[PDB]
Amino acid sequence: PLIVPYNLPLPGGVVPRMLITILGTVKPNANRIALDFQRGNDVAFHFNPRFNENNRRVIVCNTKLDNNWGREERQSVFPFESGKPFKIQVLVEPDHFKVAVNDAHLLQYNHRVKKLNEISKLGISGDIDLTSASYTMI
Ligand SMILES: OC[C@H]1O[C@@H](S[C@@H]2O[C@H](CO)[C@@H](O)[C@H](O)[C@H]2O)[C@H](O)[C@@H](n2cc(-c3cccc(F)c3)nn2)[C@H]1O
Ligand SMILES: [Cl-]
Repeated sequence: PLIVPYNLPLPGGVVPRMLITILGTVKPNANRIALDFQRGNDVAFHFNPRFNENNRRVIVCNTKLDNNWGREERQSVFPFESGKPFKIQVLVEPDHFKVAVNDAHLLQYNHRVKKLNEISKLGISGDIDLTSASYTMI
């Protein structure tokens, strides 16, 4: 597969109509996964499934600016399952990132970092076997 943590360059940043697809399998007994859309050292969009936060499964989304995390956005719809294959699709829309997992809409995250063409890397980390990571225009 691919080595995790994995860095996927996004040449020229992101733009509306760009679709990022991540395929992999959650490890048995996973604890956490993260996708980090990065603008240099800043994290424009952190998407962070947590499998055991006080015995609850939750997705935490946030932005990191100058090494400081901001206000978390939380989603208790939790489509991941330890040991199972998944597909994450992140569609860049004008106002938000739109995320679907296994072909079901999951959440939107409003753009806090607005220089979309500087969000030039995607980091993929945590407790997965990573099969592929790619992008296309729709
Ligand atoms: O806000 C989002 C932020 O949250 C804190 S935790 C937070 O701490 C505060 C302050 O104490 C509490 O108030 C919050 O209640 C709690 O949520 C995580 O450490 C951050 N994080 C996770 C990873 C990571 C790395 C590799 C793999 C992976 F899957 C995930 N790297 N950094 C990030 O998720
Ligand atoms: Cl975490």
